[PDB]
Amino acid sequence: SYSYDAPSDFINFSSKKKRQWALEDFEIGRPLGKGKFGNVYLAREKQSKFILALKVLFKAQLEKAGVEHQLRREVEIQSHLRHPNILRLYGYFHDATRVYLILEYAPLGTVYRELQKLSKFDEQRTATYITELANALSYCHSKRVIHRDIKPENLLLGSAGELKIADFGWSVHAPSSRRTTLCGTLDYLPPEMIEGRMHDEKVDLWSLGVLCYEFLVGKPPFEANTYQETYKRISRVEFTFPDFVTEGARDLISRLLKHNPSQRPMLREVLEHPWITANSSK
Ligand SMILES: Nc1ncnc2c1ncn2[C@@H]1O[C@H](COP(=O)(O)OP(=O)(O)NP(=O)(O)O)[C@@H](O)[C@H]1O
Ligand SMILES: [Cl-]
Ligand SMILES: [Cl-]
Ligand SMILES: [Mg+2]
Repeated sequence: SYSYDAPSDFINFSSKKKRQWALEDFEIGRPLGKGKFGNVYLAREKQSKFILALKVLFKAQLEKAGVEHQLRREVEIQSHLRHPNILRLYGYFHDATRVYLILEYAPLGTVYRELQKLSKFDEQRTATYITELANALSYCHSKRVIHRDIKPENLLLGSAGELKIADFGWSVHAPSSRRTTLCGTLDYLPPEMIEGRMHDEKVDLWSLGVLCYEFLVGKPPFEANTYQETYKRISRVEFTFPDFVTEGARDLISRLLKHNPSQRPMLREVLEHPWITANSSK
């Protein structure tokens, strides 16, 4: 069933067909990280010496959890996207045991690692990330695609330090049929998923507000000691700002963290926000 609506043809990374991708086309390097069902390796295409990232998923693990359909959604959606702030999925291929994803290589790693080293981000670095993320989110929503898994671990950094969305393992194409699945990461779950209501593209707006908070504070706003307490604080929208948070950021985060999904602003309003337009570098 590993036949996706996504490229699997060999790509000549030196110009501008018939042969398909194969593991013999790539030199493998150190692993960039471990995933849900397999590591992600730094790789190099042999003919062009082009550096990219190879995400390996073992077919045996995906069937124990029954996530073959979400992998189909991940590969088919991401491979048809073209945006500077979105990680490229050049193609895929598979053998008897594994499924391979030929991903764009982000040289500067994850935003998550930059946040661990700097503890918290300044306002300019935050506003620029939010602008780059909202731009890529607006491109996704223009194709009726909801990411539904916005978190620092899924935000990578390109050559110029620009932000690029990664990991579409929970994304979905919802043109009008609005979805129902409880999915994502705990601290970034929107209220409509915890309370069992049907959600739309406004869940990326909520996770954007949670992300802007953690960028400035260093901890997500609804962080708790258990899943039990985190569920309540997200449902109540129970969070407070430290004193060093400015009124401009205090306004944007509060606008994005509305319990009512319809009251959360549009991505254009986030891009035109006074706090953004004042501190964003892009
Ligand atoms: N193109 C890339 N460049 C550099 N590192 C990457 C790249 N793709 C993935 N990684 C690394 O792999 C990690 C995530 O891999 P992935 O297989 O998507 O995990 P996951 O199972 O989807 N869940 P999560 O690890 O939380 O994102 C990132 O945090 C990076 O450390
Ligand atoms: Cl800065
Ligand atoms: Cl506490
Ligand atoms: Mg994934």
